[PDB]
Amino acid sequence: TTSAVNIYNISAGASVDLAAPVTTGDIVTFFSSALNLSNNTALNLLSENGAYLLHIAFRLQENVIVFNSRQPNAPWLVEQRVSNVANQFIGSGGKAMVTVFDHGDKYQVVINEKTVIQYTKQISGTTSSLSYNSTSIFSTVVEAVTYTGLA
Amino acid sequence: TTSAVNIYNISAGASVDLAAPVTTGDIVTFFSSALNLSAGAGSPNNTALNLLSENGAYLLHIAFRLQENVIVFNSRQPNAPWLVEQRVSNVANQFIGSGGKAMVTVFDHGDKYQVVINEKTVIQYTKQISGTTSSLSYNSTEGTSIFSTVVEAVTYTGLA
Ligand SMILES: CC(=O)N[C@@H]1[C@@H](O)[C@H](O[C@@H]2O[C@H](CO)[C@H](O)[C@H](O[C@H]3O[C@H](CO)[C@H](O)[C@H](O)[C@H]3NC(C)=O)[C@H]2O[C@@H]2O[C@@H](C)[C@@H](O)[C@@H](O)[C@@H]2O)[C@@H](CO)O[C@@H]1O
Ligand SMILES: CC(=O)N[C@@H]1[C@@H](O)[C@H](O[C@@H]2O[C@H](CO)[C@H](O)[C@H](O[C@H]3O[C@H](CO)[C@H](O)[C@H](O)[C@H]3NC(C)=O)[C@H]2O[C@@H]2O[C@@H](C)[C@@H](O)[C@@H](O)[C@@H]2O)[C@@H](CO)O[C@@H]1O
Repeated sequence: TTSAVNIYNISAGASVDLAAPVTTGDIVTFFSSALNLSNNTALNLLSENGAYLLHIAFRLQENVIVFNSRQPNAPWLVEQRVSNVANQFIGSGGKAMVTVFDHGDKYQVVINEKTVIQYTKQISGTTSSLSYNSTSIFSTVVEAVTYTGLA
Repeated sequence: TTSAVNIYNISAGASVDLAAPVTTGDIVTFFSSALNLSAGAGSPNNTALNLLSENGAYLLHIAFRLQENVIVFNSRQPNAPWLVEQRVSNVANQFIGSGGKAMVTVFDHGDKYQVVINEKTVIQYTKQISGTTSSLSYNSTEGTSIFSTVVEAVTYTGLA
């Protein structure tokens, strides 16, 4: 078994195409060197045809994290919400880590050490690009590390 | 499937006991916020990162030796001789692109440990001792380290 590590720098308002796609069994971690909780910010996993397989939106004024999916050029699907943004980052200390495990029929999302949701997929497929949309809750550049070739 | 993420801060000359053990299919990554490749006075001493079993066996010992200009990979049972070394020459070449920081990732593939420095696979190490990793340690020979004085370790477990 030969696995791979790839590292990407993603600016706010930018996208990257992955050198190795993320599929069942694989992991993506996003690292932020800041945490500004004092504004809506999103991290996205996208398929090769531009579907949003997983959209994670942090909304500080509404005080929720929204999880959703959508096909390209079509309406958003059914939202899942987790309340109280700040309580999901307890113990952070000015930095943060967001990890997504692809478990096949679900995505597991972990903020630092805490599992926040087991999201049942509304669209299936392989992740081939990542994007970061925002004055952000995270640093202007976030680093993404993928671990692929695991299964 | 419920996987887990755990984060540890390891000072030079210290060790941690893991809350979730690392076994086949799992990952450990070490992060350093410095990389000291200097040659003269202030050059680093030999520095190692270790994966240990519950009885203190060294399942994987990774020794960075700047003056000898090798990375040594080995194992050993508690209080016994070291087993057969595997060596990779030219330390600085394994960190090209780093820019003052470094990531070291170990995948446990069951029969082998795969070791990756940043994005580059440096060895597929055939295990000489098998078992579960239950603690990590960081040794700089009580002197100057090649890495930052605190190294962060992240484990990903419950994968398979
Ligand atoms: C209670 C309820 O059902 N509210 C619904 C809103 O939550 C919903 O808002 C949209 O939600 C999407 C996830 O389900 C997604 O977060 C939308 O924003 C993203 O996508 C936009 C394109 O559609 C655009 O690219 C945004 O920039 C991006 N957001 C980020 C942070 O990347 C979100 O729609 C946006 O935000 C809301 C808050 C509102 O201002 C919209 O005008 C804006 O487009 C809407 C569905 O549109 O339905 C319910 O109201
Ligand atoms: C060419 C050849 O075969 N050289 C061999 C040396 O490489 C070997 O040195 C030991 O190698 C070990 C891995 O195979 C390991 O790195 C030893 O150092 C670690 O373990 C020590 C206890 O045995 C002690 O705890 C050290 O602090 C620790 N080092 C680190 C950085 O964690 C290493 O032995 C040490 O270093 C060598 C270079 C020498 O000074 C030894 O006196 C010293 O203990 C030796 C012994 O197996 O055999 C060949 O010479």
